[PDB]
Amino acid sequence: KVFGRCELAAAMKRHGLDNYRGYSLGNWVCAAKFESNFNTQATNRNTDGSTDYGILQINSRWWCNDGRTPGSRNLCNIPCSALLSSDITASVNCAKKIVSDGNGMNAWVAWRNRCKGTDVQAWIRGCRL
Ligand SMILES: [Cl-]
Ligand SMILES: [Cl-]
Ligand code: NA
Ligand code: NA
Repeated sequence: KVFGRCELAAAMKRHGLDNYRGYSLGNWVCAAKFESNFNTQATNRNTDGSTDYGILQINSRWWCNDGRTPGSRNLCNIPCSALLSSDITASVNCAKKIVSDGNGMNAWVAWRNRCKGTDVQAWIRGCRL
């Protein structure tokens, strides 16, 4: 599923991400835009052999099991394919674990490089929330 901007903001809000660990909703929407272009089915392979999955591009070296990343942890205890569902629940629950691990949203390279320090509230402007 490819979400609309306000549709995803609403779904993320209902799943408890607004101000989760101090990150306002616009941060999460901005990160999803530049990680996946709002497409739950997005995958990208990394140089080290791991793969990134879903709307928030969660990596198989640490967070999910895809059966082909040797020596990986499955810290969210989920198959990586579950992160590609039109239902974002599994991506949201795993992202909450990631953002709590010490580095905040800096774990998402596109957030650091394209969202951090910008007017992220613009990503939810106009939405009925
Ligand atoms: Cl915001
Ligand atoms: Cl980047
Ligand atoms: Na929308
Ligand atoms: Na893994």
